Amino acid sequence: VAPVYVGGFLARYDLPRDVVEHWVALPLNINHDDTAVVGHVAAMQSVRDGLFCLGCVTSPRFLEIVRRASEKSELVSRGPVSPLQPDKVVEFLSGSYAGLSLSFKHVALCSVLAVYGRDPEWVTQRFPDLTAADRDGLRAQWQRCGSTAVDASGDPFRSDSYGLLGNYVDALY
Amino acid sequence: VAPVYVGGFLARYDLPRDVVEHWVALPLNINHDDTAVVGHVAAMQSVRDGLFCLGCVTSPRFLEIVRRASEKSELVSRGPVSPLQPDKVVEFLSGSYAGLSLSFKHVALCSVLAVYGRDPEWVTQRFPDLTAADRDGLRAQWQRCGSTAVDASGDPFRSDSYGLLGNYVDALY
Repeated sequence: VAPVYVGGFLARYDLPRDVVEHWVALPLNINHDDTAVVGHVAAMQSVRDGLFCLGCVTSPRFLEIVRRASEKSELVSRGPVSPLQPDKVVEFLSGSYAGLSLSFKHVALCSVLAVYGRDPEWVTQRFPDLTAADRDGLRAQWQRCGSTAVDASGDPFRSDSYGLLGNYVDALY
Repeated sequence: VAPVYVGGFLARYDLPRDVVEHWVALPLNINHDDTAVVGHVAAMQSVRDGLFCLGCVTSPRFLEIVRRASEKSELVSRGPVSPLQPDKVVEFLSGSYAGLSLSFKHVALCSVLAVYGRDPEWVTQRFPDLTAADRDGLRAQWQRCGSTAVDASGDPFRSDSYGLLGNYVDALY
């Protein structure tokens, strides 16, 4: 299935730049729920405004659940969508998990900042601050994924629609 | 299936007592979502502290979805539960839809006050204010449900696990 990319800062500097260090892939899960692994971190770049992260949501099971929940919400602009507008799944994710939360152990899409898209370039271009050199640092990293073994043992997602509901309620609670 | 009862104030007086009036059944839905009708209002009593409502969640489909989402959350005290403790479904509902919201058109279990139980008496006894006369006023009303036709045309719920997730995200959004 086609992945969804996500980007955003895991921390602004205004963790210290030197600490985060100014210059193996962490999995991506839902609200720090290990049973809800949906992808992996593709890149991390320390920039002027902070620590920027970019990940890939690859789980076919998680993505299918999102697609179905999206077809049933007022968060998505219904009616056919034109090729010039972000798709339904992208828009729903932007509404359900608007943030990124670091633990590095892993990164969690947080439901309670994060930009979602079908292309890392487009995603990165959604953040004005990031300079070409920044984008280039991010690109060199995620381009490695094309010849990196991920999801080889299969879909990393170990939950279902029922679990995501519980997970959502738990986080909000 | 065994119903779950819910009670709580729809408004405190400290809507005016005279307005609400100091002295056909409204359906119960999730976050004002007509596709998420899960039961009906069984009674409404104007009391000292305000307008108190008591409803019944009867939908077998909604209840089954809740049961499954409950078996997967940190909101529920896992391990076998003893007969002296509120069951898993009751505890999950108390966490996911902690409030009641009036529209009378209908009442919505709101996710973002409401006490859930398997017995209206127990539920009502969870509110100190309510006096015996109050409880008696509430009882005379819900006792009519035993010979009132409800869910006759079937389960009133028109959604699924995917829809509840959308509904939850929508409300929180």
